[PDB]
Amino acid sequence: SPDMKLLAGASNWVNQSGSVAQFVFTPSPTQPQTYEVSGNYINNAQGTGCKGTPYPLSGAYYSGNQIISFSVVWSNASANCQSATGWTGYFDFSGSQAVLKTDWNLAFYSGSTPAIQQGQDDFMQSV
Amino acid sequence: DMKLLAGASNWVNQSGSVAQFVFTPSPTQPQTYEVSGNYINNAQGTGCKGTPYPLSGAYYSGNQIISFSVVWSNASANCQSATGWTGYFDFSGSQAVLKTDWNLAFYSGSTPAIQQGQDDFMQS
Repeated sequence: SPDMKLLAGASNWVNQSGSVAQFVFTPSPTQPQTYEVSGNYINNAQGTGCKGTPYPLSGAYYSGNQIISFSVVWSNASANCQSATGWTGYFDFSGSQAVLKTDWNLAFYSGSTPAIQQGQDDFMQSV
Repeated sequence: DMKLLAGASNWVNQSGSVAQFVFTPSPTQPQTYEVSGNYINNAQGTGCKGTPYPLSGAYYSGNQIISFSVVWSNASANCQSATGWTGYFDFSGSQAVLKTDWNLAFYSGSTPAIQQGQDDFMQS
């Protein structure tokens, strides 16, 4: 049932930086056990751009073993950081509080030089 | 960078995997497109090769940066896993190249794992 609670709602998840992802799931019309991920992400990581306002997220979720991959392009009405982040990982519902474990890639430019930075985010569910 | 949006092109990686991207303007994000289309996997040693899987993601047109994902579930095979690619199009050379880093989340029995790699796709 933690699994179906996720599918029915808009759930919130806070990572170690204080940033917050809100996820909504819609069944795929062609892929079984698969959901289109929508929702928004608020970046609260110090030392970064594009903080404090929601950015849409998009991606896909596999309900069979609760694996997700989602992305944000850092462009909205408030700020544009000319970049995108992709997260891929898995939910763990085995503890008393649910956790989403992810690896991420941030593609961006520094002047004319492109780069892709790697990192890891652990999100803990908000109630 | 315009050829890319035009409609349908094939982007082929070092193993012969093929990404077929479709773009539609984002409802709320400036200079951004929703990405859809299909991915045909051919990565050596991997499951779910040789059939189209839908992909989804987002593309930033200002400097041609993309992030997209595939869940490995369709009517032909289910590998109970998902891959996310993030990277940038380099239109320097006579050959355009999409340079990406990817993560694959999967289970081995009861143990979850996330594997990393890199894929370079060339426009066919």
